[PDB]
Amino acid sequence: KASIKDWIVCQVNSGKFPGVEWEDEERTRFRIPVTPLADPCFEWRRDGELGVVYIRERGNMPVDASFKGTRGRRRMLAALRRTRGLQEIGKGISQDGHHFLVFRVR
Amino acid sequence: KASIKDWIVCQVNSGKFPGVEWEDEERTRFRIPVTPLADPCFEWRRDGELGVVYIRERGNMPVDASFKGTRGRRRMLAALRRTRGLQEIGKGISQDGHHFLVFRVR
DNA sequence: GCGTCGAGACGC
DNA sequence: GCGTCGAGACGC
DNA sequence: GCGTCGAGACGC
DNA sequence: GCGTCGAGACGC
Repeated sequence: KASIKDWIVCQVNSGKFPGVEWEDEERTRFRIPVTPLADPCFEWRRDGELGVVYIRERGNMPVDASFKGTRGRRRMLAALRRTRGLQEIGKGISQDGHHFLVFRVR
Repeated sequence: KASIKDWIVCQVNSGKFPGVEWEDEERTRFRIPVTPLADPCFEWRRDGELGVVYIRERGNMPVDASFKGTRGRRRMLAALRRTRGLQEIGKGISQDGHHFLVFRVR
């Protein structure tokens, strides 16, 4: 049971999820893709998978079909925001069309 | 009920509670007294009352004798740390001996 | 609300 | 001296 | 009127 | 700390 801060830092470091990435060499700012499910540029591995990994690794309930979209992602974002090691600092749209949130590691 | 950010800002503004005060004229940083109950400098009106006001005004559970110490303050501080409009940024001690936490209004 | 740490009163 | 057990503050 | 997001009170 | 469930605003 690692801290949320350490958990997310390892996920970003891993490079396992496209768009879940550092902005800087100093690794103080990271992006979390948040493209709506209804958007034509939603991509599962980018916008959906991390949320599922959060709920499988941290959640305390069975991971059923209701998590095939963004349910786990919503839960994960709430976890990141309420962590004192992190702080949402902005958001944007990439030139490839996808939506992201920006967090800073304190 | 007001948002928790609006709730605490109003409490600080009000000057009801000694030590529950702004650090700056710009009202971006406030202090919450957190002197421990068994510390020789503990003063109810400063270190205890606000926490009980939190429980009375925000909670739904009976306000019994269990809140005659720092239980309410504890629940309040947790709520303050978790709210997205606020960030705990420090801690201090004053010349009268009391301890405080510092929050920034974002 | 529990887990870790460990006050200080106690036994020898 | 140095063991016992485990206050009340605080991290989780 | 429902779906997504996610307030903040709660348990431990 | 960090899970639970799910306010009321808003997109659909």
